Parts: sequence; structure tokens; C-alpha cells
Amino acid sequence: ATFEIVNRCSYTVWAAASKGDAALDAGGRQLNSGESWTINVEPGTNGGKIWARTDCYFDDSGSGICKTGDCGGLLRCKRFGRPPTTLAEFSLNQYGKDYIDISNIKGFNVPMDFSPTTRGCRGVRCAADIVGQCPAKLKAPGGGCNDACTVFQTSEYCCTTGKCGPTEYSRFFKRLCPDAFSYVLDKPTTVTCPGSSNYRVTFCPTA
Repeated sequence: ATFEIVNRCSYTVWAAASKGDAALDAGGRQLNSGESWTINVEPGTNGGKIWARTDCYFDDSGSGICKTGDCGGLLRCKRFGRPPTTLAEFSLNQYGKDYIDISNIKGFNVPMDFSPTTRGCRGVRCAADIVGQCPAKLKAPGGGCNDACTVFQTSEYCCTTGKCGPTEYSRFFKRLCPDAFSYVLDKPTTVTCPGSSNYRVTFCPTA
């Protein structure tokens, strides 16, 4: 499956793509403002994620740090990034179908649109100014708007037991972005696409 990753932000982002235990394609790359990077994701990929990282520094070997979404200091991500990270999430070729969503469960850093480039389903978007509107207690000093589980580490926010409900903090993400997951047990906003669809992830889709 192809995923065209486009940076429409006025700032550079370092795109990342991983399934948690391995990179997807090269795993990461710098995207200056306006740049497009097309990756190939193996059919059958389950639990894949794409995200942006901001304010990165990498040396010649691809080692360094990002202020948001850092994946163990690597340019080429092999693991998930450090919150806050707006997430484009996907599972492909799952009994003949693809499943996509945007999630704020690990916070928000950069606005994003995640849409198919092929027929048969709609895209999902979280493009509101969540960083600007972020509640004081969730603001990440390193940049971004943290989720409440990251900040407070309680069973209720982290949905440790599976009993959790919505919270004042999850409702903030849900109000700004109704089409993204705001907590672990949120009412799903996952879209079913034909199996083997192709996609485009656009950072800062509106500006």
C-alpha cells in the first residue's frame, strides 16, 4: 500500500512510520514545508502508525532528538514516538478490509488529515488548533498538548482496567476534534476502507 505523506505546515516536520516493533518503509524522514514523501507499507500491516515530529536535530548517523514524537533518538523510527503525537493509525488487509483512524489518545502535536487516495471510503481529520487551546495542565513544555494518561498516570485516564469513562480532559480533545479518538474507550471513529486501499497523510491540512 502506498502512503503519500505531505507536509503542508509552514515549519519542517520529521515524518515517522512504525508498527511498534519495526519501521514501516525507512521509518522516518525530514519533510520541509510543502514536501511529499511516499512510503510503501506491506499488505497485512496491523497496528501501523504515522506521525509528525517537531524541532528535531539529527547528526550524520541519524541520531539525535525531537521535542515531540521522538522515537528513541532516531531519524528512522523503529518504535512509537514519545507523546504528544497526533496519530494516523491503520490496520490493512484485516479480513479483506482496511481500517483507519486518527487518535489523540497519545496527545496532539501537529494537525493532520488521513484520507484514502483510492475509492470506497471517506478520510478522517483532526485539524483544530489543539496546541493553542490546550488546557494549562496538559500543555507540554517541550511542545504540544499531552493526553491526560501521559500527564497523570491514573487508571481512569489510561483505562488500565477497561472500565474508564470520558473525562474533562478527553472531552477537550473530543470537542476540538470529534473525528479522532479522545480516550481508549471512546465511541470509535474508525473508517472501513476496501482492502489494499492507498492513502495520503497531510500535516497541517488547512494552513
